[PDB]
Amino acid sequence: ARMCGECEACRRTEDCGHCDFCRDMKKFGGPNKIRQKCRLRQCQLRARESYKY
DNA sequence: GCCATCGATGGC
DNA sequence: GCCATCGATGGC
Ligand SMILES: [Zn+2]
Ligand SMILES: [Zn+2]
Repeated sequence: ARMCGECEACRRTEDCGHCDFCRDMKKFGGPNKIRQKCRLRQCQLRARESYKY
């Protein structure tokens, strides 16, 4: 739905740990208030423009 | 029950 | 219409 399953972003399995969305994750100490995927993982086709890197 | 991440929403 | 959230839910 928000994933083509085919782009670089979709195939990627590892969070960058450095974008705002990563910083937000509990995985990375963040408060978990934004709740979105790594920016490098936002599908290049289907994502909200303003989620992309 | 938790996690990953989506759609929704209120403020701007 | 957009952002910064926040409620919701599929998949585990
Ligand atoms: Zn990231
Ligand atoms: Zn994709």
